[PDB]
Amino acid sequence: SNPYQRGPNPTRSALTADGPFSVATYTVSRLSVSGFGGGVIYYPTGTSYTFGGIAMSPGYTADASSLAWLGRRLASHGFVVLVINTNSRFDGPDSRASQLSAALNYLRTSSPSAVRARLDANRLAVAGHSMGGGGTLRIAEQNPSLKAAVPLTPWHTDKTFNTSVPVLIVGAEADTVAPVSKHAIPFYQNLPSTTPKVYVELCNASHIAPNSNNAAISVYTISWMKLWVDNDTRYRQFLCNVNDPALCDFRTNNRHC
Ligand SMILES: [Cl-]
Ligand SMILES: [Cl-]
Repeated sequence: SNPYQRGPNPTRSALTADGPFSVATYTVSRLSVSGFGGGVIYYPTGTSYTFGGIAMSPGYTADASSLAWLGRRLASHGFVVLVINTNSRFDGPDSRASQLSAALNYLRTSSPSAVRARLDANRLAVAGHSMGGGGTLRIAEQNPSLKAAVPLTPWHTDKTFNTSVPVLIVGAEADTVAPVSKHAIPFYQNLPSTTPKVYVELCNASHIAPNSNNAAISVYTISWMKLWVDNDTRYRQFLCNVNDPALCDFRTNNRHC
């Protein structure tokens, strides 16, 4: 049952470190693509399976290296992951959405054959930090064929996204760049009631929490992508009946349980 299932039965512990797949990396040079600023593809190797794809945007004034740990972590659990560099480090959220859109098309159509051989382009998702998270919400509204969206410490001036794409937002309690009461929580609240949605808020963390290995980001991001990109119900356990001391808030419409 479930053609998209990959990897062993998950444990919490297993989801805080790199997963069972070996990872290869491919550098996409800035000048080799129009529509975004290149970046790095992390993707499984040593295997004949295909996997869903994820495009992920860094945040404000940031480079793709800021999310390298997470690009690798996701890929190691069975995903083809392109972490972009933006055309300019100063690009805003809706610009980042357009470049996510270009990056997804690049992964499907123009990436190396080794990468395309590992990709099922029918199952794609998006994630991003800060302003990249705002871009993630924008693209999920523009393109509802996406399987999932994970905005990390997101920032946007628009607060309402009418999307049917399942959304998990990570806020940071002590974020002063994108205070959750002004960004993350309004985004969560304003999503359609019918859309499966989860908000998790990290105790004591600030805006830079996504820029380094973080156990909670790892668990919630892997689990949401597995549940929606792979239809993998083994990962519902981490997302349902949650009682997680790393969190200082938790909200859900419980559509995914
Ligand atoms: Cl913009
Ligand atoms: Cl398409």
